[PDB]
Amino acid sequence: TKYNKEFLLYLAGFVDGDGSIIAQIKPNQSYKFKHQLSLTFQVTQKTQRRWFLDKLVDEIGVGYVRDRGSVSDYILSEIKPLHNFLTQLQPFLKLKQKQANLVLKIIEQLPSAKESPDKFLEVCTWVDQIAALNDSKTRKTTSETVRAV
Amino acid sequence: TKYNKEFLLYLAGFVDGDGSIIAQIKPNQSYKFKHQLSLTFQVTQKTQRRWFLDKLVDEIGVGYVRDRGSVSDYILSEIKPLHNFLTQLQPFLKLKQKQANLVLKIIEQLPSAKESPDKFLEVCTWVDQIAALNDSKTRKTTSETVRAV
DNA sequence: CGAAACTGTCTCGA
DNA sequence: GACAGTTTCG
DNA sequence: CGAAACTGTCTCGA
DNA sequence: GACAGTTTCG
Ligand SMILES: [Ca+2]
Ligand SMILES: [Ca+2]
Ligand SMILES: [Ca+2]
Repeated sequence: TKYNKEFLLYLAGFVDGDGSIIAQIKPNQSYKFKHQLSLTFQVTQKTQRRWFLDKLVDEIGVGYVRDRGSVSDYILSEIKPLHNFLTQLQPFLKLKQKQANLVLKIIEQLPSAKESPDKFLEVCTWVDQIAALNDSKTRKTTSETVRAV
Repeated sequence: TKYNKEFLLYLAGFVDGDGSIIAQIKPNQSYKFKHQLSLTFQVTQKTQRRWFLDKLVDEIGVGYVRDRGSVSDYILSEIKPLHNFLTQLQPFLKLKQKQANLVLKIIEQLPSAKESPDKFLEVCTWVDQIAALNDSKTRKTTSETVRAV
């Protein structure tokens, strides 16, 4: 699905302000290298304005709204739809464009990263770069912690 | 000056996210009715990203960046430039469009409001409406304060 | 006096 | 805003 | 095992 | 984010 340009321009601005482009390395035993690579695009907002987030679900056509008390979040983690959405939002981002590029880069190498432990490690390096660009304050698992395999 | 539409669309999203459209009644004895009507359009951002706010100064062509430690703000209070700017931005706002329109209405009434204590009081009630629309939490001076006066 | 800059800060809403 | 830790399903 | 949902929370950056 | 209070200066 191809999004409206004016919608993407406005959303890019809103994302640069209240959105988050997240890449995580989740320790999980059921996964090959004992870790799951997780990529998330989200937009946070006061629950009293949940209608704005619900609107994103309709406009983007995928994802959902999570409720966490007085705050809610629009969340999109499905890989294929994420790649399609971010590819279209990337040209308009100003503060988080680098993060969007790294996420797209990661997505495009996910298949081949699920083979070589070295390849996976490299991709985890890209995840570190995203965290370094965001205002990260509580990160634990890094490519270093993953190197313990 | 006429701003570029694609810039206005992105900025409208950024503002709805991290900006603020503010109207205030400031008690000050050097003024006619003992209060100054103050209007402000601002965009807040971590000082590390001050370059983004500086760019806004260059783009908008007026206003300035204030520094308050780890946080900084783009600030536009000059009335004429503010009216011109909000007039062009308001069509693209989704969360703060009402506040922008009330500010525009206030500006247009300023000359006239500087005459009738009753008219100045009315304009002050429009200030109250803007505050009600914002996520106001520390407000003190309202139209009621002004009328006691 | 009045337009606008300068400075400070509560309470979240990211 | 930006994570963390855990569970569900084909 | 991998994709994706579900649920909680630190520390600000608005 | 959204105010409050102070000071400058034409
Ligand atoms: Ca922000
Ligand atoms: Ca924000
Ligand atoms: Ca916001």
